[PDB]
Amino acid sequence: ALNTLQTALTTRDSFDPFASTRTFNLAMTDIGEMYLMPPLMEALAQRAPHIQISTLRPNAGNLKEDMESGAVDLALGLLPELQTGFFQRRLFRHRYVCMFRKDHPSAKSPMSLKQFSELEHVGVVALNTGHGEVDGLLERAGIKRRMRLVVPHFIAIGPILHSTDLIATVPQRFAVRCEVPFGLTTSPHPAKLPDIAINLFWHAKYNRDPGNMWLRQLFVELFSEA
Amino acid sequence: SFDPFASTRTFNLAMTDIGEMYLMPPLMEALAQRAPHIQISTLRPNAGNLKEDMESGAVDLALGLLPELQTGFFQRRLFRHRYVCMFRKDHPSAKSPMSLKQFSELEHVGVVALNTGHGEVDGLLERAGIKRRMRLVVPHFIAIGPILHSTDLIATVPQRFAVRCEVPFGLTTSPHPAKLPDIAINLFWHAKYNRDPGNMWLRQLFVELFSEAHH
Amino acid sequence: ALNTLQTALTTRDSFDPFASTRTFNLAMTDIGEMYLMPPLMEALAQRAPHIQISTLRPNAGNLKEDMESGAVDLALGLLPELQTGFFQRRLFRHRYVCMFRKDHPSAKSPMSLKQFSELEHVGVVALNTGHGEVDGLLERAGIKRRMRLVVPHFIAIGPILHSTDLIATVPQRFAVRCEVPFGLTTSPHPAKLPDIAINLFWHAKYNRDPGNMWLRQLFVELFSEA
Amino acid sequence: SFDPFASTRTFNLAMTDIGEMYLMPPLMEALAQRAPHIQISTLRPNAGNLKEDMESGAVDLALGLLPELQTGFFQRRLFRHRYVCMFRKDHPSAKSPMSLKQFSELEHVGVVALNTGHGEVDGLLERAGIKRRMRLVVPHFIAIGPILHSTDLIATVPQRFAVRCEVPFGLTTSPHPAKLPDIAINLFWHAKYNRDPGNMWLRQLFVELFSEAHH
Repeated sequence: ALNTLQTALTTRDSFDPFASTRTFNLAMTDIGEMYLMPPLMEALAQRAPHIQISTLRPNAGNLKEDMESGAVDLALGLLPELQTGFFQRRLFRHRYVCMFRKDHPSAKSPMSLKQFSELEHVGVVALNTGHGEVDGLLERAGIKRRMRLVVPHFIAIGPILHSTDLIATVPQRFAVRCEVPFGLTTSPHPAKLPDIAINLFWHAKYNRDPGNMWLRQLFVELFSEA
Repeated sequence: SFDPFASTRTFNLAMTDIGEMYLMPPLMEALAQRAPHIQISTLRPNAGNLKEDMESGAVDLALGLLPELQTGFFQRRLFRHRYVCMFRKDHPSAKSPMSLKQFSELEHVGVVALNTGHGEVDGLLERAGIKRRMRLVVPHFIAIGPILHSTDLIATVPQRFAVRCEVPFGLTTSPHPAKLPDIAINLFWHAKYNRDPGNMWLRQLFVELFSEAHH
Repeated sequence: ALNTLQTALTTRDSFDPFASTRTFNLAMTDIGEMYLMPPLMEALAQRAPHIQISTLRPNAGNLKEDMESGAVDLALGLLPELQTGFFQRRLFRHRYVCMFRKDHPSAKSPMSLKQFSELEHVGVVALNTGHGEVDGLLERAGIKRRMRLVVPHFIAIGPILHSTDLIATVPQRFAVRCEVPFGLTTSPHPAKLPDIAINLFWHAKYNRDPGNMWLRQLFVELFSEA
Repeated sequence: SFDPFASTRTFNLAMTDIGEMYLMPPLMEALAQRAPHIQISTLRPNAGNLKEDMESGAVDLALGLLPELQTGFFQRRLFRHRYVCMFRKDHPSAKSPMSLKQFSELEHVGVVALNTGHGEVDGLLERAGIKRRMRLVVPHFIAIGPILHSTDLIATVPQRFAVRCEVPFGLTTSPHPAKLPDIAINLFWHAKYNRDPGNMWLRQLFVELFSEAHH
């Protein structure tokens, strides 16, 4: 509460997008990186040709403390531990679909729940993320899955589905980065899977930092559906 | 004894993100026919204590460079990673084979890949006086294909990564102008499981699918 | 594996429902108790007038070990820790609804998601149960709730909703025990809440115990929708 | 100072299942008008360490018998629990006032209510030689109303429980034929919060709503 006066009183660093050589450090998941980085870098080529971006996984060593010190500029995801002293803003929702190769011998769109339970699955653990709750949702709902393969993260899902008859449960923003490159298609998901709301987070200290405010607004501009 | 066509065993496999995307598609494709009822689970070597989980049988096999797996462990060479330079096929200026000059002039995406053979690349380029405009640094490889497709960035990447991304993301590669060492990729198992028939069978499958011995 | 021969070889205790004075010990949640005990006791009055029933909460001190020793006869719920050595059978599903008093000034059926977010809520923590996951589901989906009151368990929900304009998110099997007694009504739930599949569990040791088999079949008979 | 009509404070309240169903409906009804923006959270006293959580301010008030809350704690009597016998209104044979004879002949649902004032009832009846056919034993009170409505069982229950269930579940009560002691229900707070204006205001509300001092 007390430092909110010294936060306001301190003179704010100038930010000129055309000239800045600032490094911004951004926390996101492997899904965030996959989805957000290509359009973000594409926008930046034209808007801020000289800044540097560095990313990091949230689940790696005091995000809250690093955002408090200015070491990490922004974070995207659920991040329930970011409370007092943090602003947040909803950007968009993950909507879950079923993904499988284009010429799968039997998979249909719209897939039935019965077929979903007959087919073989790849699972992604995605520990401590919103995606990591999906397995429990399905189990608690008594929806059987033949879990042929389980991997910890998302990198190999495109290539795996391309080469096999496995099906996957993925956010639509993941599917979008995979469908054309890997010859994949999707179906609306037969199970009752709720959306995951993805937020942008910043520390109160950087609420009126011009560079921070500039990058945040670019994220809203590019990705907001809220 | 072990029966692949009837086995219901779960095999747990330690590999990096590159190993997962390179190894798992052909492995799973082979297993569809050869062991239709087994289950596969994988994990990163930098998760739990790998040595202890292999000694105990929690992790069946490890794949990668893995220099700490010494006493108690067997290993077998599968192949080498060779570094290439990758960029989108209609890049405005990037050429193949690329010069060290163009390499140091263009803009890069870097992958940190902490505690991995790839994690050494930054340091090696630096110690060689090879300068790089690091436009984007990411900790792992997942987003590299899509990022290169949408930008004029270039990446330093194993050839085995590139082969999974070239056609999907419309990219091409060049031999790498720097003198980056090749990285040996080995198959590792604990001595306690040297003669487990399940473990032996899986190892043989990895050798059959991936060993470049001849070749 | 080895004791499965001594399990089969041992002579099984006779069970005559009309004469048995056996105590059966049953593990269930406060929702299970509320829902299952009234019809179960009603059936037993007519079927087995002399047995005793005792219940207990699963989340209290080595259910798995107590079922292994025969101290607890059956368990109902999710109970993910009951694996090797346990049979299970799906009985029915919890389906989630919104519950509020009959003459609530503004609550409608079917309630909108927007209204759901405008109204004030009572929440039940229900730690380590399927119901305890509902709060996280709603939060991760970015569905705002004004949490006016939070209680740990279900007992007071009927009386609370009767006396206030609070709304609650509850299984329909809970609502059914509350609607008429407390003057309450329900709406289909505006959020995308998946069902919770409730199973009956027994240890392999008692798979062919006639008294155990008799009680299990009564649970299937009375409650199965599977 | 403390402003009830503008406060945004969360108050955390320890009470048993009976206290929650008896206390919370009129409390929340009073708060609708008197403090529309505060939040209430409750918990069972047999969760965490209550003493430590009250000393630290994590738990604002406790309600019940709570004999361990001694040094460091203030308390104030709110009312007494009197035991009654409860059964469905058209029970085939149960009478009010019930005899000890009929009581020991009928079938019972018991509530264990571990580590609670009610937890003493079984032992007291036993030591008095009052026999009971314990047809059903449950650990807590939630299902008692519905169970009594659907069966010919009878229950020994605080009158404050009965008042919440009589009309909803179509039950009636009888004075209890046994000599069960009344149970004092107190309001407890830690000495550190004796003069917290928020805490004082809530305490006064509890006294206003529930104290039977006169009465």
